[PDB]
Amino acid sequence: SVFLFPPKPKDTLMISRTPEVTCVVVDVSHEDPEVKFNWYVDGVEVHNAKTKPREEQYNSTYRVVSVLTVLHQDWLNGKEYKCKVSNKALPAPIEKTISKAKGQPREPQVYTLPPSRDELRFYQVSLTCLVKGFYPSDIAVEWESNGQPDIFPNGLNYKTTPPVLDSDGSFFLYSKLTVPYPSWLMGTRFSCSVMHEALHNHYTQKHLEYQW
Amino acid sequence: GGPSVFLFPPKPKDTLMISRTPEVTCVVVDVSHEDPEVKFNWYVDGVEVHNAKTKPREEQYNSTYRVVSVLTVLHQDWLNGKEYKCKVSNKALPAPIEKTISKAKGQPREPQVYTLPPSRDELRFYQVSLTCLVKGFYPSDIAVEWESNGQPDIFPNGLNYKTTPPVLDSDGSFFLYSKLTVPYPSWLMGTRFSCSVMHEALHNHYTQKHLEYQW
Ligand SMILES: *[C@@H]1O[C@H](CO[C@@H]2O[C@@H](C)[C@@H](O)[C@@H](O)[C@@H]2O)[C@@H](O[C@@H]2O[C@H](CO)[C@@H](O[C@@H]3O[C@H](CO[C@H]4O[C@H](CO)[C@@H](O)[C@H](O)[C@@H]4O[C@@H]4O[C@H](CO)[C@@H](O)[C@H](O)[C@H]4NC(C)=O)[C@@H](O)[C@H](O[C@H]4O[C@H](CO)[C@@H](O)[C@H](O)[C@@H]4O)[C@@H]3O)[C@H](O)[C@H]2NC(C)=O)[C@H](O)[C@H]1NC(C)=O
Repeated sequence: SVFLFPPKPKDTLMISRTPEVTCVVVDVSHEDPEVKFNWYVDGVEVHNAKTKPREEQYNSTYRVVSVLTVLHQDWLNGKEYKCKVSNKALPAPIEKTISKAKGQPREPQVYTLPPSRDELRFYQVSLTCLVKGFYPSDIAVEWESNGQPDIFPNGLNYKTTPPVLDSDGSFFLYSKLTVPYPSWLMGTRFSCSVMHEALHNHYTQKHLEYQW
Repeated sequence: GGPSVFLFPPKPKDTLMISRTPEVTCVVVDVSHEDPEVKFNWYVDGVEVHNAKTKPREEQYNSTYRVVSVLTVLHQDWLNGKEYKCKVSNKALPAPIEKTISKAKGQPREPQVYTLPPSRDELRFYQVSLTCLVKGFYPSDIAVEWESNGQPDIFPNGLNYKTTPPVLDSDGSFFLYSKLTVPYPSWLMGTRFSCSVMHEALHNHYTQKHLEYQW
């Protein structure tokens, strides 16, 4: 069986990062550990990929991974990436194809919402980031603060929901940042950072802070 | 070749409302035209039961059948954590397949339900977002709905809302958001919108928080 994976959204949107398609091969036997990979971008073969050391599994199978570095603009422009796997236990090679989702890109709207009055009873309060109206669903969301590091030594404690298909064919998600009520009253500025293909510089940022 | 079994839990709203009929569903896939017969045996805490109902086998677009057996469960039985076991027999299986499902173990935790008005920056648009935060509940089985006192000429097809799936939070509990999209005029109009949350750990398995424009 073959599994072909897309690049990480944040990798395709930042020039400094390295996006890559990942072609995983499973059900590899001990008698047949040979695996060959052929990569094709829009049908044209490319030879920049790199195979990884075969991973022995606890169920007596191997896991063979082949990575291909892609150009950010190639993936965003919708070029197809095809992985071709050859093995003796396979009558013929397996070809999987992956590409970015089709459809006109749509720009996310980012809204920050303070905690409810009813939540201030608790020591931990919830800072909310609403990201709606974007397409495709590939997106990256993070939180930041201008707080000094001992205030958040282990970083910020936030979770983000997966994209949800909205009633108009676009996607939305929420990201929840949990902070102590004192650091909220302290006036610290917290920032929801959203990275998406349709944004200017693939990046936008919305802030949230208390006012005494 | 070989069939595969998948055992699914009841729907959260069905187990939390006494008026509803919750049921465990045992699905069998990759059943071929040859040997389409499938036998089911059900066991609640090991005790065999004969209350199940098999449904007519669905011919699939890949030349396989899909044979479904449903078992009605008692609201109290499921919430108390009884195990439901499905045993599938078919001439294509060297031996039967046994799948077991039950409610998640662990002390149930009560959700906190918070309603959030739209961001000031969203009022540019005719459609605005009313948010319901549901956090700190366990297990993840939950149902969320919205309601309003709005008139039908503004909402002829009902309310337009979507809810995220539960997300595991950093403390082992779950949280989700539910988004209700309404026209900005009906928000300014003073219409009252209500977030309804149904979970085993709530009083009467139900709670409701309101949201309306503040002057
Ligand atoms: C021939 O075609 C069959 C059905 O037709 C296909 O259906 C889908 C899958 C598309 O491919 C269509 O294009 C096509 O027509 C195939 O049957 C499917 O087999 C696969 C396994 O190969 C099953 O995958 C399993 O899916 C579980 C989820 O199942 C729920 O959600 C599905 C949506 O993805 C939905 O289709 C299912 O019907 C089911 O829906 C729930 O039903 C219950 C009761 O009926 C309801 O109470 C719920 O509300 C429903 N919920 C939803 C959301 O609809 C997974 O849970 C399961 O996971 C298991 O394995 C993974 C990894 O292996 C583990 O991570 C995990 O822990 C767990 O162990 C698995 O992914 C799929 O469900 C089957 N579909 C149906 C409809 O039965 C045949 O495989 C195919 N044969 C071939 C190609 O040879």
